[PDB]
Amino acid sequence: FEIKKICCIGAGYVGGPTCSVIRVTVEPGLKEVVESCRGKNLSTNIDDAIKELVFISVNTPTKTYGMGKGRALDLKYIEACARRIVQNSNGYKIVTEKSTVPVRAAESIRRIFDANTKPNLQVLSNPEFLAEGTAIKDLKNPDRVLIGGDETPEGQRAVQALCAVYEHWVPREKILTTNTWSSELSKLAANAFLAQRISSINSISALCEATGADVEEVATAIGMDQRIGNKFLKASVGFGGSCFQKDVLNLVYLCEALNLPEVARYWQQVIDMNDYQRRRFASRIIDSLFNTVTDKKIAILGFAFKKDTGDTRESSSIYISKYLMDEGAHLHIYDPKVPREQIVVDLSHQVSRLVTISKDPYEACDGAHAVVICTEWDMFKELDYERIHKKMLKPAFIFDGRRVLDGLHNELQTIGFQIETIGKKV
Amino acid sequence: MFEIKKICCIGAGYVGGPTCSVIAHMCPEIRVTVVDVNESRINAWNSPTLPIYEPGLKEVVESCRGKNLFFSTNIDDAIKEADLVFISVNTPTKTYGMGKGRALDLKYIEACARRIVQNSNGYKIVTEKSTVPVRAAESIRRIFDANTKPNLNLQVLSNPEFLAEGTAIKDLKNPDRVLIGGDETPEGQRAVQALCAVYEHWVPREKILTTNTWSSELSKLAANAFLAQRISSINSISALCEATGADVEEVATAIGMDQRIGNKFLKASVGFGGSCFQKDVLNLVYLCEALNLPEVARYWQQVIDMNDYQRRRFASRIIDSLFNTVTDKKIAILGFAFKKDTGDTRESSSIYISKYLMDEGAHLHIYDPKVPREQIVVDLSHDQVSRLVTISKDPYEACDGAHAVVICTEWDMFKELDYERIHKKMLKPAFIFDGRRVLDGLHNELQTIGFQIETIGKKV
Amino acid sequence: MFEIKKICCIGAGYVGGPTCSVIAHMCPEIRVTVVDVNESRINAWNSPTLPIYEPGLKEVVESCRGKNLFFSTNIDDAIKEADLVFISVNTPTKTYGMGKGRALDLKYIEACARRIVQNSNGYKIVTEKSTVPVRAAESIRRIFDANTKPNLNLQVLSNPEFLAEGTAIKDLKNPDRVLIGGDETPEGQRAVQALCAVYEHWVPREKILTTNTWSSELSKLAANAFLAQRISSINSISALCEATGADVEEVATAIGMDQRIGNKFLKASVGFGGSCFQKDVLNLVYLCEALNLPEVARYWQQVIDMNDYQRRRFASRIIDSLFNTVTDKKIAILGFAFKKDTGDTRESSSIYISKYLMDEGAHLHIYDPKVPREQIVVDLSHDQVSRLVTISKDPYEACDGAHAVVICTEWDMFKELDYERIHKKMLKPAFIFDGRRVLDGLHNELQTIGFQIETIGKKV
Ligand SMILES: NC(=O)c1ccc[n+]([C@@H]2O[C@H](COP(=O)([O-])OP(=O)(O)OC[C@H]3O[C@@H](n4cnc5c(N)ncnc54)[C@H](O)[C@@H]3O)[C@@H](O)[C@H]2O)c1
Ligand SMILES: NC(=O)c1ccc[n+]([C@@H]2O[C@H](COP(=O)([O-])OP(=O)(O)OC[C@H]3O[C@@H](n4cnc5c(N)ncnc54)[C@H](O)[C@@H]3O)[C@@H](O)[C@H]2O)c1
Ligand SMILES: NC(=O)c1ccc[n+]([C@@H]2O[C@H](COP(=O)([O-])OP(=O)(O)OC[C@H]3O[C@@H](n4cnc5c(N)ncnc54)[C@H](O)[C@@H]3O)[C@@H](O)[C@H]2O)c1
Ligand SMILES: O=c1ccn([C@@H]2O[C@H](COP(=O)(O)OP(=O)(O)O[C@H]3O[C@H](CO)[C@@H](O)[C@H](O)[C@H]3O)[C@@H](O)[C@H]2O)c(=O)[nH]1
Ligand SMILES: O=c1ccn([C@@H]2O[C@H](COP(=O)(O)OP(=O)(O)O[C@H]3O[C@H](CO)[C@@H](O)[C@H](O)[C@H]3O)[C@@H](O)[C@H]2O)c(=O)[nH]1
Ligand SMILES: O=c1ccn([C@@H]2O[C@H](COP(=O)(O)OP(=O)(O)O[C@H]3O[C@H](CO)[C@@H](O)[C@H](O)[C@H]3O)[C@@H](O)[C@H]2O)c(=O)[nH]1
Ligand SMILES: [Cl-]
Ligand SMILES: [Cl-]
Ligand SMILES: [Cl-]
Repeated sequence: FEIKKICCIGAGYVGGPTCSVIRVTVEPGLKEVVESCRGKNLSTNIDDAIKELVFISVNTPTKTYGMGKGRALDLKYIEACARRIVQNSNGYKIVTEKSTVPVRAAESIRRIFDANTKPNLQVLSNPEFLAEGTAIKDLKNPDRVLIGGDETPEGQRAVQALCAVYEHWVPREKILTTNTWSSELSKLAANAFLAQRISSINSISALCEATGADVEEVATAIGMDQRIGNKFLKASVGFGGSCFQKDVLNLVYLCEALNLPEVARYWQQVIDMNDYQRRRFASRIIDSLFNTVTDKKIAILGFAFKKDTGDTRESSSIYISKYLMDEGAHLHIYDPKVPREQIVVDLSHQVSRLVTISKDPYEACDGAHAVVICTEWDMFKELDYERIHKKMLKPAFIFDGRRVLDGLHNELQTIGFQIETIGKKV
Repeated sequence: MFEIKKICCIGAGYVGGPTCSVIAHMCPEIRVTVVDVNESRINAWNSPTLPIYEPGLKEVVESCRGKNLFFSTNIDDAIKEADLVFISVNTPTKTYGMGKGRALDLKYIEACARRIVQNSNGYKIVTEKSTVPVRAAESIRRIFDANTKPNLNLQVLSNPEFLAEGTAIKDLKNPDRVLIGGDETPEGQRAVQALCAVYEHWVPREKILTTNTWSSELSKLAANAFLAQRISSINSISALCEATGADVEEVATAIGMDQRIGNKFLKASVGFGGSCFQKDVLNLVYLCEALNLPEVARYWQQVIDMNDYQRRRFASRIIDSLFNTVTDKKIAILGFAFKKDTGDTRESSSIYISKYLMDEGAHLHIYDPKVPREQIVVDLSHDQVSRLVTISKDPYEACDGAHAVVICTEWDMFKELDYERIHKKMLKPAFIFDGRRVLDGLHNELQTIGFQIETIGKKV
Repeated sequence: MFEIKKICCIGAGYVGGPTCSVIAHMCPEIRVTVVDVNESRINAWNSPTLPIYEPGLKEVVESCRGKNLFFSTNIDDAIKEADLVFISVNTPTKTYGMGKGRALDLKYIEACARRIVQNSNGYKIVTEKSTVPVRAAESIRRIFDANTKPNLNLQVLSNPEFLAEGTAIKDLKNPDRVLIGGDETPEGQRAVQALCAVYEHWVPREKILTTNTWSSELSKLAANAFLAQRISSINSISALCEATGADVEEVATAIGMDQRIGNKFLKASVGFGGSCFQKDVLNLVYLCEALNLPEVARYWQQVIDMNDYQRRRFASRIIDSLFNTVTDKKIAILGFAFKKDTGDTRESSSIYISKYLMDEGAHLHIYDPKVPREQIVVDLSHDQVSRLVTISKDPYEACDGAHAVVICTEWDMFKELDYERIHKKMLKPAFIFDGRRVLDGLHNELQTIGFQIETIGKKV
């Protein structure tokens, strides 16, 4: 068999870029690749696209209701696709799961297809591993491509059909084929391992503040062991993004459902440590400002969950801001890329009384008691802090939640700042 | 401006011996004296049979023993003459009192500090090489300052060791990094830079990391904790794989191909062993509680709880598969060392799996190709060992008339055994419990032979 | 030898007013200016009717107001010319955020410190008189140092107040002790001695206690906690008495005759009230948690828990005695102030007893001979107050047709009521719940009348 026509249900943060990179019917450099394929081999006419490989790339948010609230994934969008696919299909076609789903979700899709059969739909798993802000580079040269299918003669042929698609630009040795369940579980486990590195280095940062060690020195020493590696060891106010907390909590929920309470509380610590890192950072700001920040002006420099993006989902800036808002602080928030309308939505259910969105950092720091850096934007390293200090109330504080001002502490102390950062004793 | 010409190392053990032997091999113009109180251990270093077995160690000592490397019992004289003093004594877990089973016993470290400052005059650099709790150098600096002399300048540095068992000479000659910690003071940097010059004889400068004293001490603890956390994490996944139909080896491969995660230390097992992983993680946990960091303490405690859970559930799997009773049943234990290609049994998972089965009254026949039988007898004691434990001479003796074969160590020979022969003389039904994934790919044959084979991270 | 000649006090409330009035009365050659942002309160000090009532206070102000005692709204000038600045502003319990219900809100203190260091030049002594958390003076010193000027020398002292309601003038003129805390430095000791000289005009030298700044702040909190602990301890005994047949009044007398224990503050009650006991104990508990002293925190938490338990069990006793339902029943609440001879109701046990009975749907008729009716409505509000709460203007109206009479405040008139008249118009059986032991000695006469009389610390 040879795949010649590909359909992708879901043109969002994932479905769009993946298919942009065979008649395929559905970030820096993304606008360039689409323009080279739109019209030759690259609509809302969903049924005909199905009726002529089908990628499922719809959202799977954490359930905010009912049983499993705040932990389980909501599969209602996935099932809607599966019903619509089997309605419009005859013959052979390959349905491929790309959304991040719980383990054994493909069994549900196969149940729907078999119960609505006609006088041959193969289900595969193909998770996504791109990271926001670097998606195009990750899609062009991925670390690995993961494809899962059943270990039957019918299933193994569907795997090879999808492998042939990726082999046009992915080396054969970078394409890993496993069973359906191992593929789904690997996506969840991969994100848990990444988040665990951040929570582990953040746990060390608390130890450093109490011992006089430095988390940047410790991370470097840890990272030079090639069995550990030097990636994802940057201590921070807490990891954000739309997938780390969601996938770990889903993993925890899956373990509780499968009667693995030891495994559930093992991975629960990744989330608990991240929450503790946020709460103690907020309490440090509040304590340094003499235990009261009512009507005090505080500058929030950085609102995105990481640099070089406008995404704010589960950003630590949201939680740090809400902690200070509960104390009645006057927040002046600047982010060079996050839309100002988004900041208002994130801090909403108080926003009118306490939250002001500044158009430049110097406006936000004018007359403020403290500067709180939550995002590692490169521009924060280059601000004129002697100018900022002149218009700040005294004493003036800088709370660096990202280690971006390292090496600048002596100058900032000479200017008159009390500078505090994560993983460094005050 | 200073140059270290004479080195003394207090402690001629697994660390002091090989580290100083390698330092002498790369530094011909520097005398290295390794001292110890143990008289028999010192003479064994000057014997043809070295007290510790390390591949390549015997040849390195013999090329320097006599030139610039020496072993001796004269601790006071070696300290008097040295420009650099290594503290490489043991720091065992306290088995008593406050912090029992978690905190480190610093009595040997303090004895060194007392003996050093007494037999010392002038300028000397004292370097912590043993695994010590964070801020232990502060205690050493207090002992030196409270027993000072005119024109006595003792500088304290931290220089932890990261060698592993079986590849120490390989690790010492080509380290991933050399870690040195000292003060920010002018005296501190000069002592740090003097020790850098020693390592620069064979370690590139980009691989020599200098930090403050506390970061150095904590990094040794944190490094071992991060490594053990990877094993417990992949072991937690192995439990998930067994309950979902996934395979932990396939999942580990998929995870490890992310270059931010890396593909090392993802081999699921019945549980990690060795003399330092559980010891350093628990010490980390104890330090956090003492510093009022309960969140950090219970975070790293999960690494130990997961390792313990992996062991217990494996023993429960054996008992449950054997019709919920193993009383008076013969069970073969293949592998007793905590890893392959060694005779070390410290904190080996085989000890705990055996004790679980011994508590049920099972008749264990234990075979290990490298571990001495007297060590196994000591490990399973506090009798019970006489009634239940038999140490076999080859795997076929241990499997003769047994209900199950339990593989706990990844010895390569276990993969190459005659299982048709073992199956014929085993009681039926015959079980294989693979706690190391060493029999992967052999499941079809073993099942065709008639075995019920069960392994970690694979649905039965 | 520095000499304090002009005193400014920021805060003309219950503390700042009387304390400065007494200082002016006893120190005729010292100018005393009490300032405040509330103009209606400042004018009330200058009017022939004071804002706060204390016996003998009206005579003190009228004897000084115009000579050396002044009440102005010009805060900046009073700070400018003062040698000593009292901070006597409110420090309420935080009702929001971290530490809600336990920590103190320091925003008013900080407002003073910033305004002082802006309107100050030269040498000035700044004195904490408000009840502040421990190390609050460290925060004031940071504001002063971070906003320093040339020739600006601000010294920070602690000087808490211990006056009680009803005896403020007596306590200020003849205090058990005057407590002054300052830094143990020559600059601090000089500032301490200058403030002692002011009090030395009428306080014996041995009654003026000088400590470090932190001991002074902590002593204010601990003193109130010790007093509240005596009440909770004797209240805990009252529960034991009810279950054993002992009498809490006999036990308290027997305990109190030990001169090491003393006979003060051993009067069992439905629970202590007032604006400072619960707030200072809870603040102490919060301080111990922030400093990682959980044993000390739960030790002092027991004072509050026992006070809450004494209240809840008294309410449950009323409900249980009334055949387990009080829905739509008329209940008379005699006494709403937190103690007799005052109209203050802050944290009054009557508030909590009333809310418990309101949650059951009882019809409360509340009488207090001094509390304004509008205050009672505010205290019992969040509706529920309109349906259930009636404010009577004499006790007999409140007891007319009621099932029970609940005495929560020890007003002397409640002992002198006509209980035969009350019994005739009460529903039967008629109950009296004495939460203050005010009807002691009347139990036989009340039982003969037909009442079921129940009181704290006496078996029924
Ligand atoms: N960095 C990342 O964002 C990323 C990377 C890897 C994996 N993932 C996973 O990939 C999935 C895609 O999420 P996303 O971030 O791209 O969100 P998204 O914005 O793409 O949301 C899915 C969108 O699909 C559209 N859609 C089209 N047809 C639909 C249908 N029939 N039913 C429902 N929706 C339909 C909807 O408009 C919806 O907003 C998630 O499960 C996510 O966890 C995300
Ligand atoms: N793989 C490893 O075992 C390894 C790896 C890195 C670091 N470390 C750490 O290095 C340290 C050294 O461990 P080891 O395995 O070499 O221990 P060891 O048991 O070999 O002890 C070292 C030697 O010190 C001697 N000694 C003790 N007190 C002495 C004193 N007062 N004077 C003279 N000699 C004295 C002992 O007799 C012993 O022979 C430990 O704290 C360990 O945690 C171990
Ligand atoms: N018996 C007692 O009530 C008593 C006994 C000892 C200690 N204390 C403590 O004394 C303190 C004051 O108690 P109080 O009952 O007198 O309070 P209060 O509310 O009666 O008086 C405080 C006064 O300060 C004024 N004020 C507040 N902030 C100001 C500012 N920035 N500038 C100028 N004026 C300002 C207010 O308007 C008010 O008139 C509290 O901390 C209390 O705990 C109380
Ligand atoms: O050393 C680090 C690395 C990251 N972070 C933070 O962790 C969060 C996640 O960062 P990153 O992983 O780059 O962002 P994502 O876009 O969420 O990418 C993750 O989530 C994707 C969706 O599941 C996966 O495909 C990717 O592999 C995985 O990296 C951000 O708030 C970062 O600031 C740290 O605090 N320290
Ligand atoms: O993927 C893996 C890797 C290791 N292990 C187990 O982990 C334990 C320890 O393995 P290893 O790291 O080789 O042991 P050691 O030889 O004691 O070395 C460790 O302990 C030393 C003592 O501190 C450190 O210096 C080294 O850096 C550190 O690797 C053994 O029981 C292994 O079976 C696994 O189960 N899975
Ligand atoms: O044996 C006793 C003594 C008192 N109380 C109760 O305790 C509370 C407090 O009474 P009291 O101490 O006289 O009232 P306050 O006017 O608040 O005075 C206290 O609170 C002040 C701070 O506000 C301190 O300065 C005083 O020293 C301290 O007595 C009231 O509800 C009393 O009914 C009892 O129940 N039993
Ligand atoms: Cl230090
Ligand atoms: Cl203990
Ligand atoms: Cl299956």
